[PDB]
Amino acid sequence: GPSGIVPQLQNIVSTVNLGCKLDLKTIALRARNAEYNPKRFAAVIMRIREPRTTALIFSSGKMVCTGAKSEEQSRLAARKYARVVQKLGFPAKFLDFKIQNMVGSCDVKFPIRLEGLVLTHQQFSSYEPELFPGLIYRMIKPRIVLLIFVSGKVVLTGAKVRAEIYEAFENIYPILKG
DNA sequence: TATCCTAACCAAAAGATGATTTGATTGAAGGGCTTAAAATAGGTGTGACAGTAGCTCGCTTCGGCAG
Repeated sequence: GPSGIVPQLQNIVSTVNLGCKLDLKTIALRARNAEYNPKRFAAVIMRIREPRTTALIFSSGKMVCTGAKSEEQSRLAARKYARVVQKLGFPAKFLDFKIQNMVGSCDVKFPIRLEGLVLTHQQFSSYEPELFPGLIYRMIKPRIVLLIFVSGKVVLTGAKVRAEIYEAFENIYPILKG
């Protein structure tokens, strides 16, 4: 069962369609937090402090946001960006919001011998300290990928909802323990 | 005496014992990646694709007579 350590999400990724054509130069010109360098890439970057997120605009009518601590918070950040775009004069809308990715991390408070983890589970766990100290572990139920380290801390990524990260942690905990 | 030994000591060669200064090492931080995923958005170059690029028979010529 659980050890009292609940995995905590550190990032969310989400996108939404603005539903209208936009001009990147106009956004960069009229907005304070907007960043635009067409010589490098054809998109505008947006930053706000509450939520603590980073997002982008594209002329084809697309918006992406990331950096939030929860999917509801990511939606709030996206809607704030949509409001900013609307008040800048574009006829934007908040259409087809989708959560794309969310990351989590946890710990077990005991060492994990990665040698044992690889030599019992070589079929889906890949271990290669030289380029990456941690052990890389992919899984099917749910479609998640993990990073397991010597200290016992684990990073979880690829989920759409916190339930997936929780159940992934519960699935791996008996493997981590023994 | 004129000098040498070497108790005790001055001057110096050298031999040693410790205190201070400076060359060398490294502790931690400036820093700056990392694979794992997930995503929208994009620009074009270029590199494959293809194409062309030791012995025994047969055959020929130009005179030397024929007609």
